[PDB]
Amino acid sequence: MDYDELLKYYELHETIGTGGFAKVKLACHILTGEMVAIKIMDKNTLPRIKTEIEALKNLRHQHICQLYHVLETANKIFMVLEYCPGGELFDYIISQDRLSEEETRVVFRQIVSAVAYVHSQGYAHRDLKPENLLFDEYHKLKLIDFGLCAKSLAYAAPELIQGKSYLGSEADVWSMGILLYVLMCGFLPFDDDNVMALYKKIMRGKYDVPKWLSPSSILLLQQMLQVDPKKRISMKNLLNHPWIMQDYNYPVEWQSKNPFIHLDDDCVTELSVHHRNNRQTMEDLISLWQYDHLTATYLLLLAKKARG
Ligand SMILES: CN1CCN(c2ccc(-n3cc(-c4ccncc4OCC4CCNCC4)cn3)cc2)CC1
Repeated sequence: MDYDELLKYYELHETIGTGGFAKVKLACHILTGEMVAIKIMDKNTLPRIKTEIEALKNLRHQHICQLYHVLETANKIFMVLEYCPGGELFDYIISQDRLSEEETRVVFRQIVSAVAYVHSQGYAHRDLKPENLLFDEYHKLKLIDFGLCAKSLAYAAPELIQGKSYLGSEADVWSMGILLYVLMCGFLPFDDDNVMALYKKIMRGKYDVPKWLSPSSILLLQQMLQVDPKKRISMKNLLNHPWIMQDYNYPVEWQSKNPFIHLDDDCVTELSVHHRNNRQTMEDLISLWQYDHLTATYLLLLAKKARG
């Protein structure tokens, strides 16, 4: 009976192809009709799951794939998440071969927005890579997989691989430098079929600079891809970096537009018809954010309203 509780709230669709600790099944939320993605972990096949749940309960942002609902049985943990049908950024880059500087900037400012917010909340992602960024129905990016977060070798900073002490924020800035390179080049700056030769290339920090990269793109890459973590650009300076500001003229908006405090009156009203609470009781219950079916219903109604 591992799916009994889940089936009270969701109608299951197909399992999508994945690789790792979890299966991902598509589904729709019965009450709202909204599509969701459900990450399913078999308990006896645990810390990584608990770290991701704790982080996502505390993080809420326009560029972070939203946690709606956590369910647990003796054999499984279910995480109901924001539906991102546009696929991985990794597959998008390959489909385009490489992105122009302009399209890279569109995508990269969204990554900076999410990561700056994560650091502002006291976390470091630690596994930034294009497989961990999914496009939603509005072609906007959503950061996933917070299982390795703190309070993949090709993207790992030299100090992280070496098992040396490090600051999660500096490791994230390095990984963002690798991401920036892959967006504009369509291939990794450090790559090798042999793990030891890749390890050597990362520690050396030397990479090819293709002819299509602009001088400003090259300079930003130099500021992020510094082997010495103390020489890496800070997240604060990345927000208004000249390359980042080119064609925008305003720093990256990293602050969350998705609140914990403010509730949407229309969604509280819609939700209330399914319950037997007075309005104050209903708002107080939603404000507890237990990530139960109530949390899921409220956030999915907010997603439904946002579509217009
Ligand atoms: C017909 N057409 C097919 C594609 N389809 C769709 C695919 C995926 C998703 N989706 C997945 C997540 C998700 C969230 C958090 N952590 C991991 C996740 O997925 C990991 C997979 C691993 C393999 N590569 C894709 C991403 C959120 N939405 C939503 C919709 C829409 C309908």
